[PDB]
Amino acid sequence: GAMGNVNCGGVPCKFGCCREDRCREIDCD
Repeated sequence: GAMGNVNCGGVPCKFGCCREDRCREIDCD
């Protein structure tokens, strides 16, 4: 039932790596 998503304080990002207040979906484990 739960979306299972995530959010970053710097930016809204359902899934990915959040760095420097920026979510990047690439070149990240």
